[PDB]
Amino acid sequence: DAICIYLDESATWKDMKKAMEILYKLGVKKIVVLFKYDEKLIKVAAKVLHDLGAEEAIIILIFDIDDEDEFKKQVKKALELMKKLGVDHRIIALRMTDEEKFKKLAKIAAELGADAICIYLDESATWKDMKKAMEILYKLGVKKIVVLFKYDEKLIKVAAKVLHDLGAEEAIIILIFDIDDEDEFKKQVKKALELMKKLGVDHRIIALRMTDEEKFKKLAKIAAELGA
Repeated sequence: DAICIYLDESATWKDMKKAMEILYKLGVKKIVVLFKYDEKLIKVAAKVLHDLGAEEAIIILIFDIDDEDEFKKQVKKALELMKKLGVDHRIIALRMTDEEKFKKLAKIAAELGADAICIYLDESATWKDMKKAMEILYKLGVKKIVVLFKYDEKLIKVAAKVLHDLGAEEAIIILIFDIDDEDEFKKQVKKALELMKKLGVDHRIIALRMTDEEKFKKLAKIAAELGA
């Protein structure tokens, strides 16, 4: 499928731009980018994607706001900027935590015009939290459910079963991998893709942390040759 660039929070916008050109060069049509809401990062992603001309790209914005009106405030500002910039596919990522908190926040993002909603599970999340989050998004009637987590075989099988149970045909799984150990990275990515294809996950994205240009190019090559 596609490849998502995850910005290392120690990465800069020049790091981001270089990761995008590398994927373009490798022949990746769907270049997805993932970061915590950042006005400057949104503007750079939009210009680079326009320069490359891959209007089949996606910006995924991570929000982590306690406050409910600060959330609406920021999600509105984010979506309107992305609208100015002609970003056709904008997704708002929400971490799970409180069940009621998750529902009101997803509702707010859906109201403001978020194209899809993404479930971002942090390492404090269980598979039971994931299932509940997915059921809440389905109940709300959101079009495309997206789930984003660190590579985990249980979470993959659970996610695949819940989507099949809800009938969520448009849903997407995005997996984040550790990168320091390149051998393990190759093994885990290989395994992830095989297992997701056995379970009929049709829309799966491999996410790569952007660190060093030399490192990123290695990982992206590996992921592409394996089938991402």
